Amino acid sequence: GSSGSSGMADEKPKEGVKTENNDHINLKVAGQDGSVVQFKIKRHTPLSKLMKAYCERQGLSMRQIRFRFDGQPINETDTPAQLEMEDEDTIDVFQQQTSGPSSG
Repeated sequence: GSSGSSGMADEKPKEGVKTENNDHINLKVAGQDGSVVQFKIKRHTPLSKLMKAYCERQGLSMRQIRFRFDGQPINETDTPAQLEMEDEDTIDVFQQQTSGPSSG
């Protein structure tokens, strides 16, 4: 009967925990037309977590967006230590404007 519907009522409702220690690196992600998002992770940790968080924050999808480092395609699997990610670095990302029909 030409029926249909949609929900997807999930804005990535979750939190995280870290430790107090200057043994981590922060990277400035650029995407918005005037907004930078920082991220504190370990040198032996897969960006996977970092990226994922970058999405939930803006409520976007990993696919919709893309990450990069020094003009190169990075994979969540890869680590910040492999690319020699120094302290106070900057990540490359493209934030596209795609409004959604459903709300959180």
